[PDB]
Amino acid sequence: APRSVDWREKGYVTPVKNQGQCGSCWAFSATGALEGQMFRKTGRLISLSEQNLVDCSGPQGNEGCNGGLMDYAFQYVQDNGGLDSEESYPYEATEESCKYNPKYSVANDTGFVDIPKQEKALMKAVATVGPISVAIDAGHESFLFYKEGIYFEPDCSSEDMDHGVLVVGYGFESTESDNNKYWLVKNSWGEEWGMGGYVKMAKDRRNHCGIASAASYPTV
Amino acid sequence: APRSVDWREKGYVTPVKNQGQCGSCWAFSATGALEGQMFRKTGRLISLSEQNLVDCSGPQGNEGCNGGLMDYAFQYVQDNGGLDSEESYPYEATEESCKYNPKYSVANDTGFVDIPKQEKALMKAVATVGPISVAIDAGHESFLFYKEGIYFEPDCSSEDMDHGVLVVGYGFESTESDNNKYWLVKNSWGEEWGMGGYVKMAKDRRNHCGIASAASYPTV
Ligand SMILES: [Zn+2]
Ligand SMILES: [Zn+2]
Repeated sequence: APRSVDWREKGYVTPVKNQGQCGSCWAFSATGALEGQMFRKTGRLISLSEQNLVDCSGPQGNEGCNGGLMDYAFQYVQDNGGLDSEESYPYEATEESCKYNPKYSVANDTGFVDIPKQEKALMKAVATVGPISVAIDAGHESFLFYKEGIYFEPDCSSEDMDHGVLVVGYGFESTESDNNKYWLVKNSWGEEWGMGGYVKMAKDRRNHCGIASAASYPTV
Repeated sequence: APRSVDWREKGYVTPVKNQGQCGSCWAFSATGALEGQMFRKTGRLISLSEQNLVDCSGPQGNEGCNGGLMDYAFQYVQDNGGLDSEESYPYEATEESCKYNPKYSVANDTGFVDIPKQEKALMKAVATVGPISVAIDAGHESFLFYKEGIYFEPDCSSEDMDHGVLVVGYGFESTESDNNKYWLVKNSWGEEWGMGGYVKMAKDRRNHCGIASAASYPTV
């Protein structure tokens, strides 16, 4: 793969969103990956509905504001024959009755691919596919108050990662000699969190925060 | 006990602080309780050093930015014969070598009292003692993005509560007919979090978030 990738430069990535008081990060992660693949397919960047996922993907295994998996959301889009735009089906940060309307569907997928649990494999996927849905351990104040630089947390778990996010690239920091590699990660905690809503996560440091352990992307 | 208590009105409580990128909430919880008891004793409200706790209370069982217990901090203050002011020993949000200086000690304790694991018992303690150190489950985005009203999270755990905070009172909301009781809780996530750095937590709803399960106060 190349030494540094950033899909935001290529137009694959919508501005940062905010999940608010709802455990819906899986939905934001899934729409981010699907936004990337739809852009690759059509050349149109269109913001997708997390609320559509929160409301409607119960049958595939998701639980609205009480958690879910990106794969289950990709499975729902396949089963459902579509997904509504953010504009047509806006974000409410609470689970409600399904209101999917096929007239406003702007996205499709035919399934998903799970990536092998290795940072080498994640890197090849990020390089060649686009933004990748991943789950991380986000449960430390070091992450809550992250501002800049490469995030490294010596208590980070690589098991049962709670928080769905989006890898949009990777790179390295020139000015630091050791441990200088990072994943470029889009969060769903608003623009005011972290670096404009982004975090540089430690890369190739024993799968820090479990970042490569639950990585996947939708097929469109 | 009375129907509503708020120790902030009585002068027991310093302004809200920010723990930053460090798992030191136990230290903020402990200084808050000790600030309350010292004020009761002397009539002087003095901000106490969390950094002093982070740096120096290893021998009593604490682990700096990787966690700790309020009881271990109360034990350290007893063993150490004092605790420095915030001003003399400022907050750095990282563990460093102990720099305690007895010339700047402004607080003392002779131990601590653990409260029985019941909200009835917590209420009697808050009513008659002052601000009470407690641990809660803070590990949901519903808490991260809490803004106002009574916080209630149907997935909240009452086991292994991670996050040390300070109960400064309790009350009830008039305009709501059911589930209207709350604990008034000081956090250490800055003034910009929650309601000026405070949260109203559901009270008498089956020990929501484990709030009564690890409650204590220092004896001064
Ligand atoms: Zn999350
Ligand atoms: Zn905490």
